[PDB]
Amino acid sequence: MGKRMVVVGGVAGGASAAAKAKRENPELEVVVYEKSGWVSYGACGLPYVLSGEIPRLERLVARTPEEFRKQGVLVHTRHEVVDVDYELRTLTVHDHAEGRTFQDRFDHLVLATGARPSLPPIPGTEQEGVYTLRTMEDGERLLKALPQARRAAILGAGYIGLEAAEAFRKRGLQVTLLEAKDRPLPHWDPEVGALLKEELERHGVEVWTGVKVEAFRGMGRVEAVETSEGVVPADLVLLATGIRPNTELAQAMGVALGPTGAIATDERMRTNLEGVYAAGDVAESFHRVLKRPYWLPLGDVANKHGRTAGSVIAGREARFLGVVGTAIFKAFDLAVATTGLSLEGALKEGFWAKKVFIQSRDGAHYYPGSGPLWVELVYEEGTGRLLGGAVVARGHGALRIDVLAALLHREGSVEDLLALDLAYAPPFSPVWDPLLIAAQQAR
Amino acid sequence: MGKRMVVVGGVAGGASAAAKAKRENPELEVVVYEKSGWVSYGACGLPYVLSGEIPRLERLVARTPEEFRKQGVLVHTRHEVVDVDYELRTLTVHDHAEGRTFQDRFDHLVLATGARPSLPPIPGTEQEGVYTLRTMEDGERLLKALPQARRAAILGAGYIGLEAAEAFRKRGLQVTLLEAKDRPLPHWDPEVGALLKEELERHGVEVWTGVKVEAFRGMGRVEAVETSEGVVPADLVLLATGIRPNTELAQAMGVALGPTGAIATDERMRTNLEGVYAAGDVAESFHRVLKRPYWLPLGDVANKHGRTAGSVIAGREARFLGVVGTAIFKAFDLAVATTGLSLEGALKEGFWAKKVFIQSRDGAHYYPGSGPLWVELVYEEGTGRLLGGAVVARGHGALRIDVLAALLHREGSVEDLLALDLAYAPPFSPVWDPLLIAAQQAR
Ligand SMILES: Cc1cc2nc3c(=O)[nH]c(=O)nc-3n(C[C@H](O)[C@H](O)[C@H](O)COP(=O)(O)OP(=O)(O)OC[C@H]3O[C@@H](n4cnc5c(N)ncnc54)[C@H](O)[C@@H]3O)c2cc1C
Ligand SMILES: Cc1cc2nc3c(=O)[nH]c(=O)nc-3n(C[C@H](O)[C@H](O)[C@H](O)COP(=O)(O)OP(=O)(O)OC[C@H]3O[C@@H](n4cnc5c(N)ncnc54)[C@H](O)[C@@H]3O)c2cc1C
Ligand SMILES: *SCCNC(=O)CCNC(=O)[C@H](O)C(C)(C)COP(=O)(O)OP(=O)(O)OC[C@H]1O[C@@H](n2cnc3c(N)ncnc32)[C@H](O)[C@@H]1OP(=O)(O)O
Ligand SMILES: *SCCNC(=O)CCNC(=O)[C@H](O)C(C)(C)COP(=O)(O)OP(=O)(O)OC[C@H]1O[C@@H](n2cnc3c(N)ncnc32)[C@H](O)[C@@H]1OP(=O)(O)O
Ligand SMILES: CC1=CC(=O)c2ccccc2C1=O
Ligand SMILES: CC1=CC(=O)c2ccccc2C1=O
Repeated sequence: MGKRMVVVGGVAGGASAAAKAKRENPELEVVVYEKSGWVSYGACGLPYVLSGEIPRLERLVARTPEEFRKQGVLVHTRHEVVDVDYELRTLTVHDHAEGRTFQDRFDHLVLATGARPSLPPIPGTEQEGVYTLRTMEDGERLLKALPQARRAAILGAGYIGLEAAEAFRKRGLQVTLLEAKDRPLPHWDPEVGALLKEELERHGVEVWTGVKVEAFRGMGRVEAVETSEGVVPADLVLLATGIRPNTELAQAMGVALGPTGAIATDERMRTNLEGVYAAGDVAESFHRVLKRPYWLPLGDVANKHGRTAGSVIAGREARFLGVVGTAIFKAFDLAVATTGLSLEGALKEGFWAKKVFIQSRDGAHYYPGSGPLWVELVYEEGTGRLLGGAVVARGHGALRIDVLAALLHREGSVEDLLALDLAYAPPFSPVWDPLLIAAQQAR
Repeated sequence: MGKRMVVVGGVAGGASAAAKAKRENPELEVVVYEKSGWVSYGACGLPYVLSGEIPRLERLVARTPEEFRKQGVLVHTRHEVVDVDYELRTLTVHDHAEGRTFQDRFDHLVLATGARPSLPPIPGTEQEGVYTLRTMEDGERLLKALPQARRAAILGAGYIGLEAAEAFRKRGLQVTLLEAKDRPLPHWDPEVGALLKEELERHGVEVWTGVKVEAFRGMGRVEAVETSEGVVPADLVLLATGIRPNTELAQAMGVALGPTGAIATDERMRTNLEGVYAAGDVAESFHRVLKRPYWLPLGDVANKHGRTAGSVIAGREARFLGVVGTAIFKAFDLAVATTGLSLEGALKEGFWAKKVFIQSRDGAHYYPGSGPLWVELVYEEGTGRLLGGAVVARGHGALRIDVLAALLHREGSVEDLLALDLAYAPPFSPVWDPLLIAAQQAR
């Protein structure tokens, strides 16, 4: 028809959804209500702004509320949707401006409220040089504190967090990372974690492994971090201890949560309620190797979510077919790419799973400047089915991970990876592509 | 058993076979006869040595006749097998050393004699500044001529040749490329070729298109290149006008040629004669999009051919499943990768084929130093079947082509491409990988 789409949250799933919806069916009244007062910005670039590589923080926005308006889309920042009157039956949508508070109705609802820092229960968190990195505001805050170094503490060695320490080190602070688990990037096989310790340490970052963080010392300021392994002086600390999906609002209106705790969806991004979709980080995506719902709070998947809901509302045929887990991030001079399951995890799932980890180059043995390039392959013993792999490079690609993800997608195997006709030339690959050498091929 | 394997030609198909067979069954008597007096070197790197980027020419050999010996493998360079007494009945092998000339017998024969420059019929080629780039010796020659610039002409705008122009400009000569067809890289869709003219011109290479070269002017030296479009002063000229497989020896012995002119082989690399195999550039490979024999004189495929013959001979189970056409090469600040069919050629084959050519980036809009990145997609109208694609980057990878190859392998479609879970992060890719945007996705 010519109905009214309301998008709650407009960072990435939300923005995505609204832009595509309005493009595909211009007859729709498309409204976005955004709590944070910036909308359509890539958080994924925050470390690069902090580090100073990117001059001003506004350089992260993809579309401004102006451009949106100029394109049929009305966005309202610093608007919080407080209640939804659902089913029940759409009055729905009470929300709060600056000054006021009011009512709206919808015919289509997109929930794209995202996710918020999960905080470990530590005394002192509440204080003053303790920071989080997740929004534009966090950006501003952190960015103010940064000149005037002097010494930083990052709890958690996940992708953000490792990303963080680069940023920090580039700003001159002395940084020290505290992770609770035994390696950096604990969510993945230890080889990789190893490589990253080395590179962290190579660059001046101190890395405490297996640390229980007891509390943050300060009189409302902060200066310490007392830990089981001693006491780290620090005058800024960052919590990079994971996220959790913002589902409070969804549960108000009785939208069903899946096993992971994010909003349960179908291939159309629909929730359990007629006319209500979910998209981005408050959403479950379906994992194709695991063959079940799974949480994958990445930027690319938020965009896919959004675009499918939009498309579907706009009355196009569109379906989101699931994810396989592929991720990549940059810590210093390493580029770390994983996908699927790790061997650790392929085993939790009960496969009879072996891993292989090799180290090759990113160019012919003889070619100037050719780096190192490792690739892992996690596979099912009997069949040979791929289930996971990583590749790490210096390279602004490799990225070669994309192939694995490809093979993962349909249920490919090590035999298949072996058959592939890859690209060879002295600047970019040895004669046998790392992926190929890793295939069966060397133990 | 413990028979005798004779490898004619030991550049890459051959070397690969010898090393693999002797590793896999050390019982074998493995002998490699090689005409050129260098063996196991990478021709692929020659531009890099010509350019000065790589110091000495010997930096390109992968294994020395010494390391081979030390490993059970006896190589004899400067030895040319002049006849084979086959079937007939293996006396077989007459060949020529320094001084002498003798007999040998075989149980296993690998033909890996490769390819030679295909020479166009122009008067004055026979002369003195006219050079070819294929073997190490060509290396040496060219390497000698090169200081003492002054002005070069290259005939042909293929990969080598384009690669050659980079090389020559790097050594300071003024270079001017002559192609007969209308674009550089004429063997692909015109968008790519366009991209390359701009980049070669941007770097001081003059590119003549649609040129008929009439003769090379000189009194045994060379100084000109008379062409339809006028007269190019040149004191070194390079013929980069393609190659043709070295099959003379094989025909002698009554090995069947395929429709391409290369030696016809099966999935085990066996020729039509019992006990005789072929590897590398003298070999047809099976094109999996075209479903027929095809000729793909690349080095990564020679190694595949080589390893397969060797493994089969040594008595392991091995099969060569085919290629899909994947190629990559570097020309200045561009890295150009292709695969499958071009639209031009997908149409020659009679598919109802469309193309799509998009320009994206190699990293988020906002990320420092993010380059451009183009990608094309040649697909069948109905089905959505991928048939070909290209990608061009500055990047040391993207290399992203590897994905299309992957999809090309089983008969993957644009729908499949679209489902793929690719890696995102700001330094390496926009939030939609270029592959994905290109998928259906923008016209
Ligand atoms: C430092 C950092 C680095 C990252 N790097 C990468 C990377 O390299 N690669 C990658 O793929 N991903 C990366 N990500 C992840 C990425 O931020 C997310 O997965 C993505 O932005 C998804 O957005 P979304 O629209 O679901 O919601 P979110 O981005 O979580 O935002 C939703 C917004 O909606 C608002 N909202 C919440 N509740 C309400 C309510 N009740 N009413 C109205 N509005 C509300 C919130 O205030 C919030 O700011 C990174 C993230 C961070 C923080
Ligand atoms: C300048 C240049 C750049 C290149 N760049 C790339 C690239 O970027 N990527 C890529 O994949 N490929 C590239 N290649 C391709 C590559 O060189 C070949 O496809 C590869 O080396 C295959 O070798 P082969 O073993 O089949 O035989 P070849 O390498 O052609 O050599 C066979 C050798 O055996 C000898 N021989 C011939 N006849 C007889 C006989 N009757 N008796 C005894 N011995 C004999 C010959 O003298 C010859 O030197 C490039 C090639 C060149 C020349
Ligand atoms: S145009 C360029 C192509 N032609 C070239 O000349 C380039 C080099 N090619 C050659 O001349 C032949 O490939 C040679 C080197 C003569 C034959 O070499 P091998 O068959 O001996 O190959 P390798 O020794 O390189 O590898 C054989 C085994 O080594 C394993 N392997 C290689 N590299 C690694 C790394 N980085 N990590 C772990 N393992 C590695 C291969 O897996 C292979 O294993 P097998 O299963 O034992 O064959
Ligand atoms: S953590 C980072 C993820 N979140 C971000 O904020 C990153 C940016 N994302 C957004 O906020 C949303 O994606 C926005 C920008 C709000 C929604 O954007 P649109 O949905 O309008 O996206 P685009 O205009 O970028 O693309 C839409 C159509 O444009 C085509 N297209 C994109 N890029 C190219 C290039 N380089 N060449 C040709 N075409 C291109 C897409 O194909 C798309 O096609 P349709 O089929 O028309 O939708
Ligand atoms: C390990 C290794 C072995 C090679 O033979 C080789 C040949 C050509 C390019 C690169 C390589 C390489 O990295
Ligand atoms: C064209 C284009 C559009 C985006 O919305 C975008 C968003 C985040 C990173 C990169 C890009 C990009 O290159």
